[PDB]
Amino acid sequence: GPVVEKIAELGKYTVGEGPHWDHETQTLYFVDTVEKTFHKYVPSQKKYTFCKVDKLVSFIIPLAGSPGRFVVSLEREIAILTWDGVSAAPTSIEAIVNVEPHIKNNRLNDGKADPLGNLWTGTMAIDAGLPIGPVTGSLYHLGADKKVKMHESNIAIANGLAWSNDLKKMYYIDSGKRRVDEYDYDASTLSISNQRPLFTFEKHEVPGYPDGQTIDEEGNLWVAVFQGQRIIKISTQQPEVLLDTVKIPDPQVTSVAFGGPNLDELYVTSAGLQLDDSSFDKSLVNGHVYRVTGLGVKGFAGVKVKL
Ligand SMILES: [Hg+2]
Ligand SMILES: [Hg+2]
Ligand SMILES: [Mg+2]
Repeated sequence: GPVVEKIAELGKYTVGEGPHWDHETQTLYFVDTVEKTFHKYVPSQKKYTFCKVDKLVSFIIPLAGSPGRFVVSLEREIAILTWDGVSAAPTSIEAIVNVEPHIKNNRLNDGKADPLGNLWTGTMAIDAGLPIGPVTGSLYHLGADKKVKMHESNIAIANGLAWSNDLKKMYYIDSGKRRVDEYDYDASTLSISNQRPLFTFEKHEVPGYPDGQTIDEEGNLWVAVFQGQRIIKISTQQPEVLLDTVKIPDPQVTSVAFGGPNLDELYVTSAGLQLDDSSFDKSLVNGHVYRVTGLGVKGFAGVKVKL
C-alpha cells in the first residue's frame, strides 16, 4: 500500500488548505483558511515560513511572469501580494477586484488556475454549515480587464476544482452537495455547461464531504474527504466509479496537490479545528500535513495565474 508520511517539520494547522506546488522552485505554498496565514514549505531544504494578514485567506498561486508575487484571496477580494516567501508579512498588497462587494458576510474559498492560467474561485457564507447552513456562494473566473464572470449560483461551500487534460471538461465540488460534478468546458469562451454528477458519495458509502481535489495525468481525480479520514481516487472516464481509497490519519482531510521532483508525491492538507458535530473525538483531530508516495501515478505542476 501507499506510504503516508506525516510531515513533522510542518506542525499542525487549524484549517490547512489550498496547496500549490511550484515545480520550478520545488516549493509548496498553502494557506490556513481560519488563521489568516500563508505558508511555504521547501521539502528538499526542510524550510518552512509563514505570512500573516488581517483578512480571511483561501488560496495562494504564483503570478505568471512576476517572481515574488502571488494571487491570493483576502476575504472577498482577489489581490496580488508581493511577498519574499519568508518575512512574516507581505511587502505590499495590490487589490484586483472585490467579487462580492455588497455581500458582507461572504468570503472566497477554494481557487485554482485552469490550464490556460485563468483563475477560477468561488464564494461561501463565512458561517456556512454542514450538512445544512446558509447557501450564498457562487463560482467565478477572473477574465479580461480584471473583471469576474459568474458560472454557477446556489453553492454552499465552494471547493475543489480540476480540468481534464484535453480541456473539454471541468470538475467542481460544492461540499454541501456531497458529490463531484462534471461540466463541458469551452476553453475558447471560458464557459461551462451540461452540469451533471460524476461521483456521488452516498452511492458508494463514502462518509464526510468532498473538499479540495486534483487530477493526475491519467485523468483520475484525487478528492480530499473532510470528516472521512481519507483521500479517494475516482474515475473521469465512467460516472460513479471509486478506484481506490487511501486512509490519512487526520479525519479532516482538506485538499491535495501533487509535488516532488517527479510530480508523484501527493501533498495532503488537513484541519485541526474541532467542530461541535464531529464524527471523530477531539483527540484524533490535529491538522497535520501529509505526503503520500507509491500511488503509481504522476500529476501536473501547479499552474500560475495570468493577469
Ligand atoms: Hg504572504
Ligand atoms: Hg503571499
Ligand atoms: Mg476546501
